Amino acid sequence: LLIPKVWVPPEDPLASPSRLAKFLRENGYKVLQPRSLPENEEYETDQILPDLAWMRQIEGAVLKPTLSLPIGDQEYFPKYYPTHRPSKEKPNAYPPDIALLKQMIYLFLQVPEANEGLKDEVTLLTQNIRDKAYGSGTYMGQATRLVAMKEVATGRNPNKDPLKLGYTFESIAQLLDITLPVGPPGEDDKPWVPLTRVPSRMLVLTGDVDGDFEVEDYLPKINLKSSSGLPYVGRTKGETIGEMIAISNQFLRELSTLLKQGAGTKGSNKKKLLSMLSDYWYLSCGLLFPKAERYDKSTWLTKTRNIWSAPSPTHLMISMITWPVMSNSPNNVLNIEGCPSLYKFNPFRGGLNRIVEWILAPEEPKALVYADNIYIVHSNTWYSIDLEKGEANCTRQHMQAAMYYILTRGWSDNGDPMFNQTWATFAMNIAPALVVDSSCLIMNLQIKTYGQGSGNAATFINNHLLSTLVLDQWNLMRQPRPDSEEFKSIEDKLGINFKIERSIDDIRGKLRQLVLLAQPGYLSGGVEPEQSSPTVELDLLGWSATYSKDLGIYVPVLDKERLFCSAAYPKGVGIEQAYKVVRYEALRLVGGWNYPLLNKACKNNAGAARRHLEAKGFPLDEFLAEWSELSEFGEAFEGFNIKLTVTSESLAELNKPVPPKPPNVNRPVNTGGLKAVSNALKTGRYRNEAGLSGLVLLATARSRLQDAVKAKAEAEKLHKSKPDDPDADWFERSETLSDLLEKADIASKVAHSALVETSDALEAV
Repeated sequence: LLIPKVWVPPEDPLASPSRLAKFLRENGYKVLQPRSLPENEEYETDQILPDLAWMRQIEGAVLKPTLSLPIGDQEYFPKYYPTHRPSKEKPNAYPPDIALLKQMIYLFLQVPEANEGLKDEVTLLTQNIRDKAYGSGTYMGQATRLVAMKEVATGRNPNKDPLKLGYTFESIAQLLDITLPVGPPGEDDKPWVPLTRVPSRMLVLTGDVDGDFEVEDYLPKINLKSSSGLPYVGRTKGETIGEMIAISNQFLRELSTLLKQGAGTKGSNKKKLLSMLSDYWYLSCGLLFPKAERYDKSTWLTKTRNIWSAPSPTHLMISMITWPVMSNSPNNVLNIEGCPSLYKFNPFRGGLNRIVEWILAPEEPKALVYADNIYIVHSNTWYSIDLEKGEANCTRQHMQAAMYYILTRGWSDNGDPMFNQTWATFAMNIAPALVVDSSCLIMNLQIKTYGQGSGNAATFINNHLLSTLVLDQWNLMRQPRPDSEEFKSIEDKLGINFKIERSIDDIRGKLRQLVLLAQPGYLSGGVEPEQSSPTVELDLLGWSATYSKDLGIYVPVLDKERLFCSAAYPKGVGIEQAYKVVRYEALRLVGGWNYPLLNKACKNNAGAARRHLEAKGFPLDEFLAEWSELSEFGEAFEGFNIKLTVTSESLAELNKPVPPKPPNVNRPVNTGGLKAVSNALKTGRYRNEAGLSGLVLLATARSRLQDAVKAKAEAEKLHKSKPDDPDADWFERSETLSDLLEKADIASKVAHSALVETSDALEAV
């Protein structure tokens, strides 16, 4: 067929609890004993959050006059039933862009003579339209995916505790000092508030509502349109802002109280604390949300990606630790010598050109890193590497090391903790157990989660941590070539699975050739293309490279396959026409501009829309005001404040080099790169760059869940012990502190750390 007929998705074989459980059970996938939680009861908002009563008596008061709290007398087992689209019954959910296809075939037929290079565009669009389908897959797909994750975390190459492999909290932190340099929160004459308050206290007021206006919001960024999570299935975070704040407050207040319990009390304080955690088990159970993607039709029943939708309170709590720090750490390879991070990289404004120049540089082997993505240049070959199902490789202690790193580097003033023991206990011994190796909810089944829940506030940091460790092992092996057995052996050493998704030989040569063979187009002569200009499909965070004669630099082009995959299946008065303009112009702007047929087709299809909206008086201009929020590609143009239009001028404006943002860090990163630090740390002799803060957190992690306050004290003492150079040797202060902890008998037993106690409590039935 020239134009494929509508596709009817096969029937979902696991669309019922009985079938799903059977499948999981026969694949050795752990199903937990179900837990129940209190029904939600109505409550006066000003009664629960009296300190925020002011927010409701104003315009833009997201706080409802009442709150639904999980504190009712009767309990219930929660259920989550995701709607999958399209489906055998309603297969018309997300239609292929057949109009675009017809237009392209028409343009090709219009071209006198013939050109196989132009035909390839329709051939590729066609292939995508029949091989793929955009949607949320099926239960069978989510489930099959899950046993794959368990397989990554278990079996072939079982996950490993980095701490039992020779790494230490500080050891991993000095690798991240380079790999993911971080700065303090705020970054102003008037910084950020310390981690010592309950979330509602992050909202401060000045203007008495009678004066004028003045509110200080220190709460993290939150997607109001995303799911609220376990406590409130069927609701958005935006509809549960109050309850999200109230539950976090209550949870943090009880934790504090339980940590300040007096000794010599009727009953064990241990059980009281563990019971409180059990009552909050739902904070460790994410909704198994089916991620809408353009999947392969042949894979509809065997592969659907899942999003571990974290419960609002857990997400808010963890974000109060990570976001303030991370959002102020635009530190990467473009603004810090020796830094392999691509953290807040953007290919536009000269971004891509710098990466290419970094590749061209003769130095090698070298590496770039971004979460679970690793890019290595070795023997003049470019290797795009992916951790295999990254998240499933994560261990509770990996995240613990991540929280340590973030607190010691982001919440510490010259070694001085900027957090109380409540937060230290949460960050080091609660949060890791809540979102890693905890559980999830699908249908009415409470199921195990292997590895970290893809979606928890720290999934990026945790994945970046994992890649960082393989880079460390790579360095210690003298940087073998990625295709070697030596490189692969890193898998067994860290228990982390990975694979090469792409390889490009003679990369410097091919990159230089882009200059020589650039074809005329919007960025080379300022004309409508007739032939696509060559590129190098780096897939650098989704981007390819091509040369611009007009700007004299390399500019980005969206990876060919991704561009045509999106073109084949668009995502979710005359609003329909307005969106088509966004769809078509965005496709061009992001890379379509470099492909003759696609470009002209989107250009024409978009043109018609503008005209139709014109002969309707539609205020298109006011509509596209913040178009970045209406496009699947908007994330790339957010902080650019540009007009949605594709011309040689606009594209030139978009790629015109701009100076890199200044880095924000404490101690100047080892300019010698990761392998300098890798070789150093291997010695076993390194300083405690975390200072007192590091000792406090190490003490908190090695002590009983209940002895957080004492754990800190033993740390403060030990720090004063060596007055001249206390942070001289980490392994020293470590072995010492362990003795002190055991002397005070607050040191947890070998196989029963605070983390394990918490994980068992959350599961306890």
